[PDB]
Amino acid sequence: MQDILDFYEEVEKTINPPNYFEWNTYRVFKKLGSYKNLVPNFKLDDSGHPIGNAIPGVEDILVEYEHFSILIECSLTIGEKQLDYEGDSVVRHLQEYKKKGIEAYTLFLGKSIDLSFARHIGFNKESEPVIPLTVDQFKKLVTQLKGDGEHFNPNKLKEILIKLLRSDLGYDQAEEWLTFIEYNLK
Repeated sequence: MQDILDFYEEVEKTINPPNYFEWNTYRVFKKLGSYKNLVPNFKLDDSGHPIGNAIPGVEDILVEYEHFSILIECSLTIGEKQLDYEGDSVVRHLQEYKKKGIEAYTLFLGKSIDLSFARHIGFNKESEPVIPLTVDQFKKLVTQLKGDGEHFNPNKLKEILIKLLRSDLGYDQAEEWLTFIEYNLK
């Protein structure tokens, strides 16, 4: 697992960083295990390298656990372009999945979380819960989960995502929300 986490620092030097970023994130969830289904929305070439070829309109990665699902959306885009490029598709994918009636969260993974994007995805935390993490926060989360040899319990991950969601905070409390996530993780 530490190998996968360290590889995030090499993603930007690959031939197609976006493809390797989503792939590396899939490797984390595959290694954590304990899922019923894990669906990467991209393909591998014959050397096992990610090569994109995503289906339009579908989340980057879906992991279905027994009692809930996580849609994982990965982007190397920063600043207001993060909102412009990802805001609508992140929310739309979750809305679509939630039509199934299954408890689900989106984990959005970026290098840095833009405040306008956070305001957008914080609009409806009841029906469209999205938890934004930076790569550094996500690494901390994985290491806290696995570094001491604890079995991976998806239900513990669900509890953590609900805590980090801060459903008590409305969209216009984005500064406080992102501070809370950082403070809890880092």
